[PDB]
Amino acid sequence: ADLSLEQRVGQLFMVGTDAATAEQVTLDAITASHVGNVFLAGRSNAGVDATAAVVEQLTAAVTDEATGGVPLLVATDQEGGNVQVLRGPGFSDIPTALDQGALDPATLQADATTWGAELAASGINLNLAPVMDVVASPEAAAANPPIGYFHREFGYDAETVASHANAFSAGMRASGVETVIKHFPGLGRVTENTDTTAGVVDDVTTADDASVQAFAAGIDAGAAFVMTSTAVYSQIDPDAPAAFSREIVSDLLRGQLGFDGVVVTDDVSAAEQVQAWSPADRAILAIEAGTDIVLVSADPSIAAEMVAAVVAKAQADPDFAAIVDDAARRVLAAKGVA
Repeated sequence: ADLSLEQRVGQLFMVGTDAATAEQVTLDAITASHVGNVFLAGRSNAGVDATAAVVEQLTAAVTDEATGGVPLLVATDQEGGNVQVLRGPGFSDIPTALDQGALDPATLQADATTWGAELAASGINLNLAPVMDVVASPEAAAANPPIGYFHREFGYDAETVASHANAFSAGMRASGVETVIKHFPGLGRVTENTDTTAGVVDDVTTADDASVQAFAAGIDAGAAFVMTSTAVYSQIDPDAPAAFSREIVSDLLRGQLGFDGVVVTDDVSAAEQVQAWSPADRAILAIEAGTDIVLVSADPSIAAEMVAAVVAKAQADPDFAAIVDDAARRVLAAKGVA
């Protein structure tokens, strides 16, 4: 499969649709903008069959003209507990990751195999989970708005987090669903939420942090996708949101930690932390940092103009074009495509 420039850029985006409807904006993003991946957003109670029917409409938009026949990555947020997009008939009520952390990894892996089978039956093949963020301690947990507050952490040290998230990943893969470990280099220690607040700075997480050790164990155990944080990490790179940091994404994650797979941004569409940048610059900066998939979930209406901006810069700028081409190659390889 030899994709056009437009189609290769299209592979570097993941555009949201509401979990209960194949939204026209998403369908257009695939057909007119060649977007190659989708994400089911919100909280749906419709159940497995209704979700499969949504996904079927989305995958029906893959054509040779749309994506060169390349199939969609179809993702959702199925962590469990406070973050379970897909619920209802045929779906388990998945416990919080914190509860999952109290299970023998063997038991968690078995339960995650079940959870994965439900995802796969509804047409999902990528889970944006497990969370491998490490929260400092159970007493500090409530003070951490994205992870701790919501019980999305598996535990409070690298070993516990590693053994449970890797168990979760293993069961997920055993049912045909790849995982995305998140959020590198670790979101368990910020005191504000990047969704709703800007200028979020983590002042304690270093490259030696337990969370970075957790991610390493995720990568060593075979992780194929990693999602990056948009927080600013004072002790690693204070000059940019992590997702836009060449140093964090390429030198630390790909270089030091040796990750060869696909790097996914946290949602950059509506998260307050990155609204200071135009949608076009969010995409461009992510990609230049070493990102392979720009997540545009909450507000899919801006996907079209981001795609166009990334195409136009590839046409004008040979260094960025070469970066784009490497990214598309990781994405096609994760999809098993030549």
